Amino acid sequence: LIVTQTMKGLDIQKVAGTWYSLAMAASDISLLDAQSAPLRVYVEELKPTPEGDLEILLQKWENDECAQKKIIAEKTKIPAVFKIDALNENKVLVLDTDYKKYLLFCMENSAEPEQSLVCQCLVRTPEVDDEALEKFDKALKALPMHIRLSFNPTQLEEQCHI
Amino acid sequence: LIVTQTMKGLDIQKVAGTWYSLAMAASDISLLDAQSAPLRVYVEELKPTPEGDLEILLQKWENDECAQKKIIAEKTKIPAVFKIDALNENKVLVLDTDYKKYLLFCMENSAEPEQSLVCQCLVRTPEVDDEALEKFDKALKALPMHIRLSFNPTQLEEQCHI
Repeated sequence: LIVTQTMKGLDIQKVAGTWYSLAMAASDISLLDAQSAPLRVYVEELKPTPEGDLEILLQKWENDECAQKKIIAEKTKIPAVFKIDALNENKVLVLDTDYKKYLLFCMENSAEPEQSLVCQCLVRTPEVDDEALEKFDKALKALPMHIRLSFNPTQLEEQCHI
Repeated sequence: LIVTQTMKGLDIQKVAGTWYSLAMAASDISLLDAQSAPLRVYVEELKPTPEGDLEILLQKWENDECAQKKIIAEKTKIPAVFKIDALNENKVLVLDTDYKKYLLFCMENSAEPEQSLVCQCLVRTPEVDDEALEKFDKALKALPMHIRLSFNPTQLEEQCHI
């Protein structure tokens, strides 16, 4: 119940396609700190399933290489809230999106919401969106964030943001 | 170009005493992304000299312990800019301060200012000052920062902030 503003009326079909992890933030520094930190993941593809779930394709830097991971976000009552079981998290929350430009989401472990909160700013094109970053920074002030990372367009197009 | 509004009319004698590194930001992630990162330093005390220079007592995680380091900032013709050469930096810029609550400063290598820029938000007491942090983020809006770190009161009182 830390993250309160979830997008009421999210249409999961319109978020399908390619995305880029433009910026990310977390409540615990060490979970996002290093290149191989456990919550340092880069979203590639969001693909809703026929069952109404959401498949999240992301890359993660593991053992001196960029590894491909897939994680199923299963629907719940709340349209913008999904349940998962990867990265020691169990919930995906969509804060806001306009589908065409940007999407803001957070991940949480409901058992330890203050230490597991990690949020990201996704963008449709591999460029910096000042309007997406501003909406991203505005959502973070209400959240207990202690680390913020930003990436340039060149890194958005490299494997694991180089 | 990057650091614009260095402070006007700074009295270096009034910044004396203990400080705590409440938040920090760097232009490249790798400059701060770890405790052993080259620009991950925690200011403990500012000690102005009779010559008008500024001496910096800080902590740095070196060879598996929190080491004591000390930086003499030589005065220049402009009051809010000092010359150093430690941590591979050569310039200290005081952006703004109210002397008895907060102080914002940046360090740079003048040869490569965008590859070496690190800024910090210092506070007098080991407590979160959202109003000092807001001035810090406000001064950072003009800067090409890609990593931002902030710390809680318990971390402010520990060696190397954990």
